[PDB]
Amino acid sequence: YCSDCGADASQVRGGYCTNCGASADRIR
Repeated sequence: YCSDCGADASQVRGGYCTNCGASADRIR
């Protein structure tokens, strides 16, 4: 999941969360 907004990990692309724009390292 994204620690910043809660989105599912499958929504990360190009180094960012595609919902909130968090950097890839905010994914856990």
